[PDB]
Amino acid sequence: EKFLVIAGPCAIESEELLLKVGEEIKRLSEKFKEVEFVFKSSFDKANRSSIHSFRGHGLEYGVKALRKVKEEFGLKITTDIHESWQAEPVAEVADIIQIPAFLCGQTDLLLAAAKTGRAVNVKKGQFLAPWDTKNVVEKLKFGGAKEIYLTERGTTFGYNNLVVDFRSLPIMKQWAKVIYDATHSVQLPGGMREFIFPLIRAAVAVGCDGVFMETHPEPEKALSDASTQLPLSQLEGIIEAILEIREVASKYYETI
Amino acid sequence: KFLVIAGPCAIESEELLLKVGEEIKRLSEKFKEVEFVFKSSFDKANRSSIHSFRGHGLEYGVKALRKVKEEFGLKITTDIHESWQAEPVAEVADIIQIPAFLCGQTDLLLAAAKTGRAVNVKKGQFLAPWDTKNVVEKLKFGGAKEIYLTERGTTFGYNNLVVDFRSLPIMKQWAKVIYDATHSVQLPGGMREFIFPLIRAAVAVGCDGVFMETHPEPEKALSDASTQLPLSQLEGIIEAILEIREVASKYYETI
Amino acid sequence: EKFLVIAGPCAIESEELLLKVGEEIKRLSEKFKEVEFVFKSSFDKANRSSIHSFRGHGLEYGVKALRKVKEEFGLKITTDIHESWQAEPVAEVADIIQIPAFLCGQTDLLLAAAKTGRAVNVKKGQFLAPWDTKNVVEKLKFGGAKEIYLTERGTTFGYNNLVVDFRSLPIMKQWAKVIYDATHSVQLPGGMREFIFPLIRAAVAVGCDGVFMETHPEPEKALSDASTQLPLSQLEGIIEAILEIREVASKYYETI
Amino acid sequence: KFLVIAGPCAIESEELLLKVGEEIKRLSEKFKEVEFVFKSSFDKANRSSIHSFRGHGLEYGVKALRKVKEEFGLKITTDIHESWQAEPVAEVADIIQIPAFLCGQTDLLLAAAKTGRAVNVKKGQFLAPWDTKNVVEKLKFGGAKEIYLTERGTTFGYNNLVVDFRSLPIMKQWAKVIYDATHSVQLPGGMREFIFPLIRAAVAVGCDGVFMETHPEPEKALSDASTQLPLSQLEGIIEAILEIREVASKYYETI
Repeated sequence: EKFLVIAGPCAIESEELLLKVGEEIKRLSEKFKEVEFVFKSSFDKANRSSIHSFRGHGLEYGVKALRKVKEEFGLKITTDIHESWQAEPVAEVADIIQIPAFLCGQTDLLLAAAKTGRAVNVKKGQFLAPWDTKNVVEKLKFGGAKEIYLTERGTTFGYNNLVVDFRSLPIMKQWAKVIYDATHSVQLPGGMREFIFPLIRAAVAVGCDGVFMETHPEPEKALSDASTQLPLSQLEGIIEAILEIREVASKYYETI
Repeated sequence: KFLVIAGPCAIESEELLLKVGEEIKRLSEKFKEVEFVFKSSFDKANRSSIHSFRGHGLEYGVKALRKVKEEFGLKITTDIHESWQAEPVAEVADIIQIPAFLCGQTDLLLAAAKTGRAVNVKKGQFLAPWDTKNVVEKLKFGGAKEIYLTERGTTFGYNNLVVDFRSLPIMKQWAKVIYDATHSVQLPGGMREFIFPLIRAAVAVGCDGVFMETHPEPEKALSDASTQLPLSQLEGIIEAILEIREVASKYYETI
Repeated sequence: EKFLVIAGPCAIESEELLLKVGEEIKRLSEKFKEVEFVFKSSFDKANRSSIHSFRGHGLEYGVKALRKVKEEFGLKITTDIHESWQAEPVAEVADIIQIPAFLCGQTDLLLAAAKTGRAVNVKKGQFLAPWDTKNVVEKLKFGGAKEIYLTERGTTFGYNNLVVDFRSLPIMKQWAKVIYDATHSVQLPGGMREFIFPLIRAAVAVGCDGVFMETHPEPEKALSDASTQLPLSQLEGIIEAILEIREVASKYYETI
Repeated sequence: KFLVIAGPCAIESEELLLKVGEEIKRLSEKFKEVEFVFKSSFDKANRSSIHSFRGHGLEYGVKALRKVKEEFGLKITTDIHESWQAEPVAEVADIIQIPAFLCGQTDLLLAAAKTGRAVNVKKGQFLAPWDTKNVVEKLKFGGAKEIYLTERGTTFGYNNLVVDFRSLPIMKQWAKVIYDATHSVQLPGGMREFIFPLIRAAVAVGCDGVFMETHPEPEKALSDASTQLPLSQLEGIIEAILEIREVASKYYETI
């Protein structure tokens, strides 16, 4: 089946940053035809640690910049919502509505995304056991969602640390397509780039339906997640590597 | 003075709220040195199941809480789930409660601070104690003056919460600290037998108040049935914590 | 019932250090008559992180120094063993044989301590659930132990950190007397003295049969656990405080 | 070359050891680029229950392992539990295994290094990856030259272990790394369904070898019955990890 690669700059810093990354993603979608690419960027970072950190340029501006990417590159789009009222306006450009990890249990937000008719990708909360994502999918189906994904992005392990329990991949696969978030899983809440690639190799060896990766032309200059965003020039190499590992491991993927 | 936040988990009906309100009123008259605050949720926004009880709406909820405040002269507190709810709730709530999962949502925090009311934030199960400093700053930026941080357990493996009591003195550096005796023992996705022992530890360590959900018949509760404390047991537990606090307070470390 | 206070310098740095601390403990046992004091110090630190750290002066020397304390002060003694063969020689002076946290599951070491006829205090492993200490007590009883204690000393919480889950006190009380280790519970594996006293207050409010505390004339000069050993001059204050908190909380201790 | 450590959890009888030995021998002839090491414990030193199976003794154990090495020409490895056992075990064991709970016992480590044999240390469930640096130094001080560190899960709440694969590249800085596919999925105080998937992750990430307990009829095993892999499945799993490793090795980060 077609492997999903969700990629893009963490935050919509400007419409220009988006087209730059979008252009590279467009080029890669032309080379890796067996992959379905989806462009990602948040119009708002609603839970920065500090009140003084970069949040974004607002929903209107964000949706508009995202639409320019879809327009100019024919790329599918995904962005995250933070309150119920945002679902409708965001569904106009987003092919996949993303539900933030901390909000993965908010019934209204889930129901709001589901009735738009768009696909829904839920980031698994850092506090959530894999088996408890079952009711999250149930709520979405109840609300009308026909295409659902669950994203593994790490679990709380002591203070300011996250661990990836790969047993979660086959468990969540029982009720939804599973995505591995290579970026947020190595971040230290309140991260280490050196572990992005090895953990991503683990994900595809185990088996998943896609990977999620934040990438930026110059990570050290990003306004959010500068430590874990992948340099844009490395994207191609990472993708080719996971497709190769996926191919050789695939005959061994267990059936749910 | 020492804070005691209590009431039924969910606003199952204003009838229930008045019955519980009556007892809290009685205790408030008996324990004059304690500030009692009546709590109850107009909406359970993240029940595990889509088929579970959520409530009767914000409007019906704000009305029931208004009845309790009017009928008994008790202060009020309830939790909000999206920014637009702050203002209408502020009409009745003396203290606006920020849910544990939403303790990092900047807009929700700012909306609560803007109402001018007091704000009590439930520490996320994913949050380190020292990281609540930033939460408090968001509220200050937003204009809040009376800020509380509530300890309610930390993710410990799957389906389990542990209470790291080191958090009490750590958070006290920037806000008044409340200990949630109800939710700290519940198993996510709890054992009532541990509620009282951990409450004792909380006052022995030192905190500015205690939060406890109580119900006339916990067994019949539409939410947190396993952990809500039977109304009849509330008095003895309050007397016990005041006595322990009276003796232990002599050793509370300076802020 | 009589409350137990196990105290002493972490390691037997010299026979002189022992008599100095022992003298203070003797004085306190005369004031706090409702308390049963037990003198503690290890003749060997068998698991220091570094091969270059202080281990001790050997078993013979250690037992000899401990015996001098019992002799000179009429104090009960406790020290920990690390291999089965040490049980017999150590039982000659030790009233309570301590089993190290990492070895709490070693059947032979438990059996070796049990057949000496002495009391046995097992430190609960950092990896052990409270309910699983039941079989630890079963093994000891099987081996002949009539007086058993289980010591709470923290649980692994992420990396280099320990948390105290006070629910363990009433759980372990179902099958043994429970001791709270005020020292090792705040240490950071591979600690914070500022949390020793507050957590100890929590322990007695919850309810336990005793407390364990490492103390030294000058902590900053100790050869082991210099960060968490309690200054000897503070011992009296801590003890008086926990006895007061214990008294006021006692009527509320639940029955097992 | 790639290391594959395998055999029955406990030495239930030398008969069992020879039956498993025969298959490992066969696989060793089939996978020439793989160094196979036969493992089995002469004593289960920390069974939860006093009434469980421990074994038939060190002497009977060392003898059975000697038979396997003689009869099949396979290298040997078994674990020690107290210092005095190192020397007698070293007679037969090419690699001395240090138990997870005992990875910090200095005397046990030194006794193992002194025998001149290779030493494989199971990383304690309580140990951080970076803290194995000191373990390796103790062994070097003691004169060991061939040192291995085995990843076998980390305490995650109660009765659960999680595998933090970041540990593989971290430990590789000071020793050869082995991944224990059997114990990493067992629930302390496990699910076989996760053994193969995690093994795949281990080779995709990069390690110097894999450790796997296998038994002719896991169901009838006197130890780790829930997690020992049926002998018949061993071949397919080895072929699978060699294939994955062949492709993935191109991306292994430099030490």
